[PDB]
Amino acid sequence: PITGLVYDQRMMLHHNMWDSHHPELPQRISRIFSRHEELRLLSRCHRIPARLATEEELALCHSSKHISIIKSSEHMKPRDLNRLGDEYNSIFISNESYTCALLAAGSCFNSAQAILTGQVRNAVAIVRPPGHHAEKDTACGFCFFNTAALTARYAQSITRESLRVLIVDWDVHHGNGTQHIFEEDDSVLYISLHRYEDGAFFPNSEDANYDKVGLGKGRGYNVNIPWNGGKMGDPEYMAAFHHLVMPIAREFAPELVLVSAGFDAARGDPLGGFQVTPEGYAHLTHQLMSLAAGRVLIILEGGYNLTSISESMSMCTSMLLGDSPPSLTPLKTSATVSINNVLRAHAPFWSSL
Ligand SMILES: O=C(NO)c1ccc(Cn2ccc3ccc(C(=O)NO)cc32)cc1
Ligand SMILES: [K+]
Ligand SMILES: [K+]
Ligand SMILES: [Zn+2]
Repeated sequence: PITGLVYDQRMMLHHNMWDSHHPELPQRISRIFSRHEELRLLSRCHRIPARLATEEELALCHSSKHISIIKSSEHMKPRDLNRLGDEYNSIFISNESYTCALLAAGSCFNSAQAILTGQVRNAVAIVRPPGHHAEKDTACGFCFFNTAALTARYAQSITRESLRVLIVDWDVHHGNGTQHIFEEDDSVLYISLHRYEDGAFFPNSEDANYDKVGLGKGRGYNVNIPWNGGKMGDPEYMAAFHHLVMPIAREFAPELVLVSAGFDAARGDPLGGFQVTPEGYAHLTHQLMSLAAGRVLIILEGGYNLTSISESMSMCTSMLLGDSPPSLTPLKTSATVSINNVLRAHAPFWSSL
């Protein structure tokens, strides 16, 4: 029962040349890593080396044109970096962004390999920039390549094509890119919880609604749990896991679990407006560990309150390491509406609901 950890300070180099206080801060990963050290979690883990993803690996999910353009930013002048970033929705680019994105994805590849070859049982990836908004052909929402999506396809490439991967995305935002890459796929189950507000919360698309259940062979294998009209917290996320995430996950029977673990639904995050506690995140993690013979990889996505993300992700690693889940209640009626809309939408596909 070994827990793996990947972290590389070089991922700090990606930065916003025109706003040094932009919330997607280099110090997000350094503060998380320092907290793991202070709580003596880092020393209990097997340290997994970071590496660069290759261009061929990026092609598992991304087009050659998208790869080529982000790769070209390594040599761009500031004016061109500013212009290129402005072509995307909510993106800033520095000369180091491309290599930092490659390191984020390659770090998760080595961790997935460590889990699947049996070097470790589960692992945590402290990485940036994030991934789950990136699409096959575009960058978006602070994301250049879809790290989680690439890790599922990489895991299949070193095992078998039909390896069953569950991606649970508990970042407060919908992972539009992850949904789209796998929308027609029945080997990768995508389950996202996210603030939605009738499509008015970023990324501002009705793609995130409960009635997007997948396409073709992928019908049933895309589960959107959208939140409306309420500051949601531990009881809503616990209830969503009880009624939706875990029954569906168990019937899918994943062989590997990836968590797109944004912590911008955490109490104290200005971008999320929610109040999931560190104890709540620990309970979510502990529930996922009952799947896939414990093969769970926790991947940092969003999360912008430096203290909140450090405490929340540390609680997740503590659960992975086997520590007892900490001690933690009527739901907002809006959350009941949301959960029951997902249940009605997915009853045709999941007999255990
Ligand atoms: O993925 C993320 N975090 O993990 C993420 C990605 C992109 C953005 C874009 N963005 C940046 C400032 C800002 C303000 C308001 C809205 C808004 O309200 N739109 O409706 C959006 C905004 C935010 C968060
Ligand atoms: K999400
Ligand atoms: K899918
Ligand atoms: Zn987010």
